[PDB]
Amino acid sequence: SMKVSRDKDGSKVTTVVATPGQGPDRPQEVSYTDTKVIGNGSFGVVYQAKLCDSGELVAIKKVLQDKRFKNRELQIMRKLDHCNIVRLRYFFYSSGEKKDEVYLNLVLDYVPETVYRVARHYSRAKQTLPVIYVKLYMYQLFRSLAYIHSFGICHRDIKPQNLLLDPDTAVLKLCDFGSAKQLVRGEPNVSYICSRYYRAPELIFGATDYTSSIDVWSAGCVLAELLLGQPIFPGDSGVDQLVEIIKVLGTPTREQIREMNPNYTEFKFPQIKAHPWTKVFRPRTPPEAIALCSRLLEYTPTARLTPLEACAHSFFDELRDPNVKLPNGRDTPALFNFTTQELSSNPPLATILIPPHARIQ
Amino acid sequence: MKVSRDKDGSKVTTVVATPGQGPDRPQEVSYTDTKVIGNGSFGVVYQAKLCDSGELVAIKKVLQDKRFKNRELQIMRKLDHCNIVRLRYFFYSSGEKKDEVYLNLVLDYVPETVYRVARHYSRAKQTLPVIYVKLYMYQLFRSLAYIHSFGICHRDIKPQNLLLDPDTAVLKLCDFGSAKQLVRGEPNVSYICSRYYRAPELIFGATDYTSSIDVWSAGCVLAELLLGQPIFPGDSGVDQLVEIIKVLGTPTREQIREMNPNYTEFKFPQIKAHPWTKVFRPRTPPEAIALCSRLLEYTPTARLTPLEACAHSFFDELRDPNVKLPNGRDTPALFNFTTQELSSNPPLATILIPPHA
Ligand SMILES: O=C(NCCCCN1CCN(c2cccc(Cl)c2Cl)CC1)n1c(=O)[nH]c2ccc(-c3cccnc3)cc21
Ligand SMILES: O=C(NCCCCN1CCN(c2cccc(Cl)c2Cl)CC1)n1c(=O)[nH]c2ccc(-c3cccnc3)cc21
Repeated sequence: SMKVSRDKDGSKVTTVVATPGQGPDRPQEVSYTDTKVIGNGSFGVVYQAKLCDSGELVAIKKVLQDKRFKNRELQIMRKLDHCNIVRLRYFFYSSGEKKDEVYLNLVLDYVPETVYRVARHYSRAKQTLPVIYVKLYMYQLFRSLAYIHSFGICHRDIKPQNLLLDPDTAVLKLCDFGSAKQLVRGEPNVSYICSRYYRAPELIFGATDYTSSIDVWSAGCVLAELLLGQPIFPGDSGVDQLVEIIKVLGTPTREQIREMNPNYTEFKFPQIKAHPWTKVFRPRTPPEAIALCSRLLEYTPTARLTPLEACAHSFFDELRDPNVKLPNGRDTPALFNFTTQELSSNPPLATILIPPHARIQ
Repeated sequence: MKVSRDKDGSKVTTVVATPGQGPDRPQEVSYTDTKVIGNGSFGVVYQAKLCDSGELVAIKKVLQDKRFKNRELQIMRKLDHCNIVRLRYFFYSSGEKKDEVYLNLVLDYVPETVYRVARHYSRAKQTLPVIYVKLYMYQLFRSLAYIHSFGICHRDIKPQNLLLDPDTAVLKLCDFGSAKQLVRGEPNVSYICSRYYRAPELIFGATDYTSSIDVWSAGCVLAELLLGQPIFPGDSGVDQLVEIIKVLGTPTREQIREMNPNYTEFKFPQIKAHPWTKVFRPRTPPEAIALCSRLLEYTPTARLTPLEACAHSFFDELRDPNVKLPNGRDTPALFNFTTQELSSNPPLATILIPPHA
């Protein structure tokens, strides 16, 4: 149930009773106004709303609630709490008119800009994002990936559209968990998740025994795109993307084929040697960034870096410099305030992750 | 290849090329005015003018694997159809050092494609006249009925692969880099076919699919020409399935077993079947809506064969003896069927070939 009303200046206000996203189930009286639609598609409509009291802007994801099972995104969103993940403030159920169908509303943090929109503005002006921002956005994504992977939850849809950016604070928050799912060894999963360009080779080969490493490949496809100004593995068909992968990574050996999809889909590829990774990017592309891309874009899924090992890479050493700042003057966002839940994949990696200056009493 | 010029400063290339059809008899062919008309993945496709007849030709220059012969070349030499681009000659050449051998496919030049025309009416916010939808869909179905008679599946039907001669209204199928003979028992890769036009069994990851995936891709083109935009869009396979469930409704458990028998272990929301007539514009012809409902079916076997599509009531205006092109010309070749074409259903010749043929 929701109560529609107006203010005393004629502005219209919706008042619902929602459950906090985290903490005890103590229902709340939330009132929002200025409801604009900010894009839809497949799952439903995502609105933007202004809270009546604090004046904060928020997003509302309105999807149709299956009366069978509870919504999977809601259950994963309620388990998460990370600074680089969009926060679920409240959630409530409602309807439209009749339909006799139940809609689930997800009240989440509003973030003005996305990685996809930032990378385009630079691409449309024939320019590249400053590397300091490439380091910051990739590191924060790798931090969020290490957090959800510690729960076995794979995002299964890492694309620049799903990475939100506050341009003032350079804070990146991973969003859209409608494709996320806990991956248990031995259980099969669908091979048609993840958007194009950023699908892992084992996903193109239709494997159902993939791990959380498919997020690492998609993250490497984001880093390579921000460095190249365009997608590194483009293509309309799965055949088209695999050609561009062999163009850079080289022809996968029969062992690398077995490690991706052991089914061996029975296809013979053209033999092309390994494109020297340095020749792929611009001249002044940092060498450590080229090294990180090759360590993330590997055929063998087990050979790719874990999200925690990616954060400790030498490419992010500048973000650990104690004098590092944003170009606009402010400090960097929280980068070293990990949790024990976060280091659980490799606690000894904290020696590199938290740098000498962050351990000062 | 012997590069040379003329006497007016034009530059002329002369190679020794084997005709695609007929017997192997390398010819001394010469062409000029070579321009790049697109590339991506396979290689660059050029355009040139034959030095004799002045005929425009398209040259597909891919790289040749020294192991196996090119599958696209062996398929090109077997095909000869009025609605398929013709491989006139083919020859090998290099490019600097590399030590790598390229294969050049001299194909017919056709100025327009279905994509460039359909993208354009949509930009002007107008729909393609149904007469051109009938002419283009029928010629595509005739080409699929031909290649399916040899068991060859195109596996990449999209408007960008449907060439168009705007004067003669002739449609020609091109790009067979994903073509392959589908034999029962042997599996096939599931990552062929472009987005928007992939069959449902392809997105589920099936390897036991048939040539009916071309019929689904054909149905996705017909619905696009009636709507003015892709009917099943989406950046992911999950997003494409949703747009399919919105239209076709939730597939039953028997339909899932016929698509991908593996059952990829997913639960989908239960949405009722969107009435097909409420998907298109109001004045959309009913026989076009009925034809779409018989092409975009979940179970691959329940989709119309490319021959049974040519006999549909939607194409009845094409068999009227007084039909003409909007520009005044006559309709191109539509009824000169061969025994190879009608092998999938010979009794369909009573409907396919009208009295005045
Ligand atoms: O996008 C946000 N801010 C950008 C300002 C509006 C301009 N955008 C342009 C880009 N666009 C977009 C991008 C990709 C897919 C889709 Cl379907 C859309 Cl519509 C969103 C609107 N979000 C925000 O501030 N909190 C959020 C919480 C959840 C989601 C989300 C995103 C995707 C799926 N599910 C939930 C998004 C936001
Ligand atoms: O394309 C043809 N004519 C249209 C020319 C101009 C019309 N537009 C011009 C621009 N173009 C374009 C733009 C960007 C990229 C690409 Cl790739 C393209 Cl095509 C779209 C059409 N072809 C023709 O006449 N005989 C052929 C034989 C084989 C093939 C072929 C093509 C690809 C793969 N395999 C076979 C193509 C033709």
